[PDB]
Amino acid sequence: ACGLVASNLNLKPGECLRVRGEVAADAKSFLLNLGKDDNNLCLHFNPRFNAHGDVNTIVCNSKDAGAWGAEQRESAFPFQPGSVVEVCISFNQTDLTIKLPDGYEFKFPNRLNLEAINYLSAGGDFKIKCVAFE
Amino acid sequence: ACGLVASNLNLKPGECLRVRGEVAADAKSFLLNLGKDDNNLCLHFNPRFNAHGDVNTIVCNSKDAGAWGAEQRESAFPFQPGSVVEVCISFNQTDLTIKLPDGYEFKFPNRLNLEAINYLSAGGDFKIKCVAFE
Ligand SMILES: CC(=O)N[C@@H]1[C@@H](O)[C@H](O[C@@H]2O[C@H](CO[C@H]3O[C@H](CO)[C@@H](O)[C@H](O)[C@@H]3O[C@@H]3O[C@H](CO)[C@@H](O[C@@H]4O[C@H](CO)[C@H](O)[C@H](O)[C@H]4O)[C@H](O)[C@H]3NC(C)=O)[C@@H](O)[C@H](O[C@H]3O[C@H](CO)[C@@H](O)[C@H](O)[C@@H]3O[C@@H]3O[C@H](CO)[C@@H](O[C@@H]4O[C@H](CO)[C@H](O)[C@H](O)[C@H]4O)[C@H](O)[C@H]3NC(C)=O)[C@@H]2O)[C@@H](CO)O[C@H]1O
Repeated sequence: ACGLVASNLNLKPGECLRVRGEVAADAKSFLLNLGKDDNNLCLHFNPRFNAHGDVNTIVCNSKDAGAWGAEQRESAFPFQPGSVVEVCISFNQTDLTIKLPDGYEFKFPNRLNLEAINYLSAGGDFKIKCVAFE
Repeated sequence: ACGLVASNLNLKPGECLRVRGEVAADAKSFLLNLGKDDNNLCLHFNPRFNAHGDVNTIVCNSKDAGAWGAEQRESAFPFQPGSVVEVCISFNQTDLTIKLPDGYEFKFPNRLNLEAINYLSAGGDFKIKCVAFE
């Protein structure tokens, strides 16, 4: 990943992840990956401003052994190019719970059945300024 | 013990790296390694509480191709076992500056003449709570 890569995390259920970054003034999409490794992701958080045929929509997906899963699209989109953004991801057993800047909160099933998150990578037109564990 | 291993950081001169975390209640010692990789560190910040022939003394050192270098010690030790501490690290072509929790601030020569810091690694009796770029 050509963005931050944090490994050996050992994040456990009941633990929260807070990621604050800065959206590029000319963003077309950015992402946050989480899981065991780049090929086994419990969550691929991809807000596409305008990329891969999407406009102002969030695409969530999983990846099991390199194979992408069935996408889950969200319409809530409180993101603007050129601004500082903060998302928060809660790890639970059966699913994850994502909280956007506007207060919206949604879920993504823990399809892989992970009981600990070890990998995290940032990508796209977005630069991380703070990663906090809690 | 080994915690978060952050790769792909792109810390440039003048940019501040701020780490906040918790020291174990019975901490022998804890460390922070920054550099290009595990065998090429420009700063091995290692506050020793009671270990390696050291008591309440901060030990810093570089590490080129695995070979350690001349150690350097600091008598200032604002670390209380079992507490959330924080340090800041910025650099220039001649040396790094480490700011401790009580305002104390010292330097360590940039022996490797690094142009950017792409690696970070926590270790010891230290649980990282937050990593910020400023
Ligand atoms: C009387 C008295 O106590 N006087 C003290 C001195 O003892 C004291 O010196 C320190 O002593 C330490 C203990 O040495 C013994 O233990 C180690 C293992 O822990 C053994 O390896 C070593 O051989 C010693 O063994 C002991 O030998 C004696 C003699 O044989 C035995 O006693 C005899 O026993 C028989 C019965 O069998 C009989 O009774 C005899 O009468 C009796 O004499 C004893 O039993 C035996 N014990 C054991 C368990 O075997 C030393 O460890 C310490 O050494 C460090 O400091 C000196 C300088 O002060 C250095 O020269 C030395 O190389 C070493 O440096 C440290 O190296 C490490 C690793 O390289 C560094 O750590 C690394 O740092 C990196 C960052 O830079 C990374 O962080 C990395 O992770 C990390 O690992 C470390 O920073 C270095 N530190 C320094 C300062 O350089 C020292 O000699 C002194 C000082 O306290 O005070 C006197 O008053």
